[PDB]
Amino acid sequence: MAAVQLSELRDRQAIFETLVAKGRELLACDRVIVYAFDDNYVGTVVAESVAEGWPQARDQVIEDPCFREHWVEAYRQGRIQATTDIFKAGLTECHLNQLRPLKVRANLVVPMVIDDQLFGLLIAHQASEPRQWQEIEIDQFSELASTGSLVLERLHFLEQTIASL
Ligand SMILES: *[C@@H](C)C1=C(C)C(=O)N[C@@H]1Cc1[nH]c(/C=C2N=C(/C=C3\NC(=O)C(CC)=C3C)C(C)=C\2CCC(=O)O)c(CCC(=O)O)c1C
Repeated sequence: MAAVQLSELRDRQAIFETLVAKGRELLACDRVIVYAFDDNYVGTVVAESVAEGWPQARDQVIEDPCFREHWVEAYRQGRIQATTDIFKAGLTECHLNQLRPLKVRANLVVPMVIDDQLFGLLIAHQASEPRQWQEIEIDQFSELASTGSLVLERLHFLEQTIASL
């Protein structure tokens, strides 16, 4: 017994909705969202997860590509970014304006690459208060993101190869 629905589980969103599901439990934060950079430098709305009391940010499509200047390369090397508060970052520039609405008081990012390529990044925002990430929590969370590459690598290839069939 495992519910036919479970066996028929093959939705691309399922595998994605899961990662974030664990992230919340793993990081033990208050809010978490998944975003990637498609061929438009736009934060792809992979999956959005917001704890009770907070609205769904999925209604907000990351307009800021951040592609400008150096940045993508930062993750291309597996750089770790931990900002207790994006408020003390890039002042006098576009940030709080687009970050205030989401009520994101904490910003944590971890690089996720596939076959030496940039796919996306997992972010965890605490809407209740800014928390200092734990050395172990960062590594564990980074592992969760790296895992997605394992699946994507298989599907991304198999899915594409299938069409070439
Ligand atoms: C303002 C939007 C802007 C313009 C215009 C521009 O040309 N550059 C600058 C973009 C920018 N933003 C940061 C800092 C951060 N970026 C992220 C990641 C995101 N971009 C998004 O659109 C979203 C969706 C919510 C995210 C999550 C984050 C988390 C930060 C802050 C944390 C940190 O890195 O400390 C920068 C970096 C500043 C620099 O120039 O070095 C730039 C250029």
